[PDB]
Amino acid sequence: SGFRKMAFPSGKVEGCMVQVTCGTTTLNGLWLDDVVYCPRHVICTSEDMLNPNYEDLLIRKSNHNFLVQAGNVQLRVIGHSMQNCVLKLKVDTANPKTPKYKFVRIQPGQTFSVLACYNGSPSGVYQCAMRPNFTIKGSFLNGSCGSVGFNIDYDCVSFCYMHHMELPTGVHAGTDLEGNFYGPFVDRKTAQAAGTDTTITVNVLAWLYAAVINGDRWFLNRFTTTLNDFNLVAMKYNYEPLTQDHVDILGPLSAQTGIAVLDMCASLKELLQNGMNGRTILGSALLEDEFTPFDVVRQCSGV
Amino acid sequence: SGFRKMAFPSGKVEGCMVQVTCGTTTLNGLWLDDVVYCPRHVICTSEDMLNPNYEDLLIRKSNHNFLVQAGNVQLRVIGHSMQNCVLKLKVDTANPKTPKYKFVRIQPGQTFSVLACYNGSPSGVYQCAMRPNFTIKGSFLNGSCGSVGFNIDYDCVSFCYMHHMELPTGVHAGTDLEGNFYGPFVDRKTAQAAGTDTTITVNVLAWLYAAVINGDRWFLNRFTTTLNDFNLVAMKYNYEPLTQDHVDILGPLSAQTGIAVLDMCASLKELLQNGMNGRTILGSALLEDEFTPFDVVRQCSG
Ligand SMILES: *[C@](O)(C(=O)NCc1ccccc1)[C@H](C[C@@H]1CCNC1=O)NC(=O)[C@H](CC1CC1)n1cccc(NC(=O)OC(C)(C)C)c1=O
Ligand SMILES: *[C@](O)(C(=O)NCc1ccccc1)[C@H](C[C@@H]1CCNC1=O)NC(=O)[C@H](CC1CC1)n1cccc(NC(=O)OC(C)(C)C)c1=O
Repeated sequence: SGFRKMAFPSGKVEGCMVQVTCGTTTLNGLWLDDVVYCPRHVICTSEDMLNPNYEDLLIRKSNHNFLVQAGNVQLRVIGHSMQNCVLKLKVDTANPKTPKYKFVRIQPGQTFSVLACYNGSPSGVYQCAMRPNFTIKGSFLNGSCGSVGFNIDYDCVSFCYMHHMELPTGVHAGTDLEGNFYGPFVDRKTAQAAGTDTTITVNVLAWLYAAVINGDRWFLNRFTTTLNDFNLVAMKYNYEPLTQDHVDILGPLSAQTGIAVLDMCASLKELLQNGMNGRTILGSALLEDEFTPFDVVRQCSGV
Repeated sequence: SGFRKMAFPSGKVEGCMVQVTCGTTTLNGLWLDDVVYCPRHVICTSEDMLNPNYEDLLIRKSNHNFLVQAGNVQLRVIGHSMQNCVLKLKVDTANPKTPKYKFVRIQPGQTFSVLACYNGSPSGVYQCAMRPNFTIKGSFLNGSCGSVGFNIDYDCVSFCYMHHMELPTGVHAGTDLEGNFYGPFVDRKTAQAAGTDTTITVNVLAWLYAAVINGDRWFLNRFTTTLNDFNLVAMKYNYEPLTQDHVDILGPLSAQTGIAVLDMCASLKELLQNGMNGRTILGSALLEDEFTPFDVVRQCSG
């Protein structure tokens, strides 16, 4: 038993991380087969960053201007191509530890593991939700750019995030592995801000389910609410509306505990309205919204 | 920017995980060079247990009774011994993926990463602290036994924990990799009680420095305290004593923030006496005690 924020084992991704230097700029790339993927802003000086003409900056770069290091081995670059905000560097050597992988775009409210790297060396691993405002609550310093976010399903790595930037309020923005930003963000040194965030109602209910499965159950009550009457209180507190698809997605946790979603909703309404009165749920004194229903099932059934 | 509960990358440990089976029981083993380490209770059934005589039960096992699988390769067991509560199984093959490593016994308040495994297959990585009562707050289901805790120093993996058992209210116990339990626990099927836990004071101060490094400053007051006057208040709220050694260990964070340790103690004293009054620190509504000073410096620096 017990319930913890849990990342995927990162070994399959660690074997792909490399360092990419272009003149003065060093950051991280992802080496899969004979291609290294990284943020295109590797070609910029801070001069270029106010309004960078990436197409014109890239014309002035040769294969030779890209230093790619995997451990203590130099990889020779034999081709460069740009796709949206990502640079693809073709190398002579294919990554022999390339795992089975796909590039996917995660939806808001879904979770992934971040492998934070510096100089192409993994430093740490932690779990993030793609927020409704298309930011993540991460931990990234200078050199973290080109760090990736992923899910593992069996032997297959689904790469969903490459790190690009920090925003006021200490949150982070990046692109999918095709180089499209999540949210309205741009890869240049302009003032940008995240929109107002919302709480991911479906994820809070999943976590309440997690609590109950682990025997932390003091917040359960005999009361029930309609979906409409629940959503009246949710909207006031800046929680996403709960849809019938959310109620259906919570079906496995509801069946496993025997607590109906609309019974659980009466707990959550009381917690929103009256707070926790000095008590904790799974060691937290506030409502956690960064576990998906699938994250709870995976951890409580142990795959 | 941002501050997260962070684990070490697990790759170097993933390549060491194997499945150990003795008839009916399967759990995880750690394969380093030509030795597999696993909990000794892999030799029991329900038949035994409640209070098994492990030395006795191990006599009546043979090398061949240990099925060791590394992915879908069978390892040949050519030797076996018990050391405290772990089995060391000698195998015909050295692990090609053995990282540079040590075995260390960690102290209460120290943190480590857990790679939770099922059938020799890693499932997840998370960060833990050795509580003052020598339990950990883990996430471990049936089959998790033999999962290990570790720190990574540069290239070198320090193994500090092997998972053995669950205790009341969802907490966990295990041994070091020499098979000595952390705490007054035994690998018996019998009821055992943890002992009352306390807050790791040096770790709360470390995390208040993390808060200041990351732009959370509201809880700083303009007071200082003596070590003694601080501990008078700490002990009243179930906090570990803060030693001069803890003050000295908070030095680097002190210098990096220009907030003296005893000034930060005066801020914590006020937080214990008056509460947080519904405000958060680094996204938490209570005081977090599972970041060491080392963890704060590591994450804020590289
Ligand atoms: C990323 O580019 C990176 O790591 N680059 C390599 C490098 C940088 C610095 C020194 C050595 C090597 C960084 C990652 C950032 C830095 C701190 N934590 C992070 O997540 N991203 C940027 O610096 C980014 C580049 C832009 C998108 C193309 N950038 C540029 C300018 C400003 C910001 N943000 C910013 O100033 O935000 C506030 C909160 C205002 C400080 C930015 O992210
Ligand atoms: C460990 O043995 C394991 O994972 N392998 C055994 C196994 C069981 C079922 C199927 C396949 C393999 C487990 C790990 C436990 C299970 C639940 N969570 C864990 O972390 N260890 C034990 O079951 C352990 C063995 C004892 C030390 C030698 N054990 C046995 C009996 C009771 C408990 N604890 C217990 O019941 O705790 C209370 C607080 C009473 C609920 C126990 O840990």
